[PDB]
Amino acid sequence: GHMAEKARDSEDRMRQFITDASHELRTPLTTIRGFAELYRQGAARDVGMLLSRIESEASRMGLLVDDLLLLAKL
Amino acid sequence: GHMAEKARDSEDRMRQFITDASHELRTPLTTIRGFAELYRQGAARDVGMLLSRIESEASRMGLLVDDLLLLAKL
Ligand SMILES: [K+]
Repeated sequence: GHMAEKARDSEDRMRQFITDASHELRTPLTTIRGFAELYRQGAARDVGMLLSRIESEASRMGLLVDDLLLLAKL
Repeated sequence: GHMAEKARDSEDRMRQFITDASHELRTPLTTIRGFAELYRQGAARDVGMLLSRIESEASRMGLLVDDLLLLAKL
């Protein structure tokens, strides 16, 4: 009945979140990897921009991870 | 009733799963972030080593994330 429905709706919504989050974490991770490669190969300049980009991507990932943790507690 | 109880149990395991999985991502992330802050503070002598660790943690998270993506389907 209705309580089973709410719990199920809640589980389904969480499952989708984890899907979307995981897809969205994949993108920063590929960015870090790709940029790191280019830099190692000598194809780029300003290592401070590489590290600033890594800092940015990591901060974004932090917020995604924390969103999941908080969702779990709501 | 029975339906609600099974449904809640399934929902609470999903929440538990989401908490575990997210804490597991958090750990390599705090490394990447910490290492990038070291660099911004002027403290990095061997950036290649710093970058290597960063790459290693990113690849580790990459695998965690790919596995989460598959588990969210089960
Ligand atoms: K499941």
